[PDB]
Amino acid sequence: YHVINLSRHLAIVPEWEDYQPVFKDQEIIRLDPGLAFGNHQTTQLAMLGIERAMVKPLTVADVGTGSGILAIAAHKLGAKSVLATDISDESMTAAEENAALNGIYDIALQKTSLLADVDGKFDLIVANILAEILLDLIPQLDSHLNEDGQVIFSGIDYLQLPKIEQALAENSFQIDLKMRAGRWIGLAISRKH
Amino acid sequence: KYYHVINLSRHLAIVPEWEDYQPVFKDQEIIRLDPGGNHQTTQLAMLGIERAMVKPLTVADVGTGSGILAIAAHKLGAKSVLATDISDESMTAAEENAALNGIYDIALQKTSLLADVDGKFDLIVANILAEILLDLIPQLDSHLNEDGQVIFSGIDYLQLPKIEQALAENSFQIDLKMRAGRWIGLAISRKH
Repeated sequence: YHVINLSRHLAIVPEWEDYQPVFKDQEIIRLDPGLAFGNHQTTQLAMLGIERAMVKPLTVADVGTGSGILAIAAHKLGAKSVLATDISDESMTAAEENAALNGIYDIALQKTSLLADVDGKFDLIVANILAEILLDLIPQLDSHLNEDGQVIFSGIDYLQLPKIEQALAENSFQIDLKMRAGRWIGLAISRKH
Repeated sequence: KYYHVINLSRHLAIVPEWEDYQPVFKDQEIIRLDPGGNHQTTQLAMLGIERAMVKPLTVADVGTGSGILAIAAHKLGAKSVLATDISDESMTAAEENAALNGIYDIALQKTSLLADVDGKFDLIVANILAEILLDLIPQLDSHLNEDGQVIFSGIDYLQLPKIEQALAENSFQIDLKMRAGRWIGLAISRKH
C-alpha cells in the first residue's frame, strides 16, 4: 500500500499514512484496508466522470458503494446530497467508517439491492459494479433520475459493452462519453436527446 | 460567432472575456478567452490533463491555437509551460489570452510541432488534426522525460487506427482512450 494518485484533485491514501500532497488543494481520501472493499482503473474512470459532471451541486446516488470511495469523493466535490447503497452489512460499515476517517458524517446509507425501495430521484446516479448487475440497474434508472439527470457507470469489461450499449438504447439513454483503460470501460450517460 | 460559458468540469470553466460569470462553486477556476478546435476536443484534452497533473509537470502544448490548453495546464499548477504554433495569429492570441488570465510566464515559440524545440517535458499536449499528429508522433521520444506522458485530442474516430499504428511503431502505449461523439482523446506513455 501507498498513495494512489487518481487526478490533480484526488488521491487515495491508506488510513495509517501521514501524507502531505505537493498540491495543497489535492483532496486526500483516507480508506481503511482492513475493512471490506477496489480496482484502481475502474475507480479512476468513475472519478473522471464525476469530475466532469459536477459543475454545480448535484444530488447523488452511489449504487453498490462498496468501500464508499465514490460517495465520499462526490461529497468532497460539492454534492448537494449523497445516498450510498449496497447489499452487505460490511459495505455499510466500510462506507460509514471510511466517511468518518475523512471527517464526513452526513452521507446517507441504505442497505438495499440496486435502487429497490429508494424513494427519491437524483441528478447523478453513479455505479462501479459488474456489467451483469448494471444490466439489472439500467431499467431502474428512469424512475430515479431527475430531468437533465446524468449517470456514470464503471466496472464494464470491454466484451460486455455491446450488451450495455443495447440496454441503454432500449431504455432511451445515450452515451456522452466513453472511456477505456486496459480492458475496463467507463461511461457518462444521459437521457436520449 | 456567438460565444457562451463552457462548463468543462468541477474545477474549470471557460468564459468569454466580456461575460460576467459567477460560478456556483467558489473555487471553480475561470479561464477568460478572447473570442473563445471545438468544445468536445478541448474537453477530452482537459480530462487528460486533469488525470495527468498529480504534481507540477513541465508542459509542452503543441499547436496551441488560442492557448487554452497551455493556460489550463498553468492554472492546474504546471511547473512550466511552453506553447508552440506555426501561426503568428496564434502566438498573439495565446499571449493575449494568457495576460487576460494574469499569466506572463508561458513560453511561446513559433515553430512547426517540436522542430527547433530544445529540451524535454513531463507532459506533451496536442489537440490538432490527426494528419499532423502523425508527424508529431516520431518527435515525441526526444522531447519526453522518463515517465513522461502525452495527451492527444482532435482525432476523428475513423483516423484512430493509423494513430494507434504509428504509436506502436514508436514504442508508445495508450493508457486511456476517451470518445465523445466522433472525437477521440488519448493518454499515452512509453511502452514498458
